[PDB]
Amino acid sequence: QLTTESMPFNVAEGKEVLLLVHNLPQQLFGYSWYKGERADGNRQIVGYAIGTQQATPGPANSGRETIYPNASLLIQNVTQNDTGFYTLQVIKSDLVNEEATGQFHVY
Amino acid sequence: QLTTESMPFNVAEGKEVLLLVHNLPQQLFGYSWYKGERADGNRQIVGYAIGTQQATPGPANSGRETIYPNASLLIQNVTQNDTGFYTLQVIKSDLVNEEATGQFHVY
Ligand code: NI
Repeated sequence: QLTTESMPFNVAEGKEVLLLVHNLPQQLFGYSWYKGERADGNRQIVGYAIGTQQATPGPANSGRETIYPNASLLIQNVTQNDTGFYTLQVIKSDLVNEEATGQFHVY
Repeated sequence: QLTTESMPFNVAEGKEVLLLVHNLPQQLFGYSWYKGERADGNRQIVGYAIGTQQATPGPANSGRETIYPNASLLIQNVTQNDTGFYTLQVIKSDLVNEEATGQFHVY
């Protein structure tokens, strides 16, 4: 069952958090992470295509995010404006896609 | 900008609606249609793979839906329950995606 987890859940301003991804299904084109609680293009952070290991930023990219081959997202030098929810969308090769929403709190 | 237009917007019960698609982006991998206002997997009608030309039903498929290679969706035998919003997500090859949401009303 596709989920995320925030490491740590409570993040000091300036510090870092890892959004870790469990249970990626088989046969993927790629990954798409978003800010907020849904897949929304205006709030896309990064697109990652797995056969080419190419990452492409979206409208919400700050420059402080790093996406990994297993879908995990590290954000560095966390700001109060990074607080709350994020969404991962996993794109399957039949286009029947899966989403996972997680969150952390900046203090 | 990606848009959809319902043809016709106003549908008699038991008739047909074509959700047309304007301004597809470049270099894409496939399409995803959903019931409602968001790209939620649990409300996915259909995923269409442009590469292979293959449509896979999602969970919200009723057997009345037909997707065309240009992303337009046909809903046949419409009921009073179908009035509302429908969302396409177009999955691009750099996985940085776009959505557009339209609607129809059944009398
Ligand atoms: Ni009415």
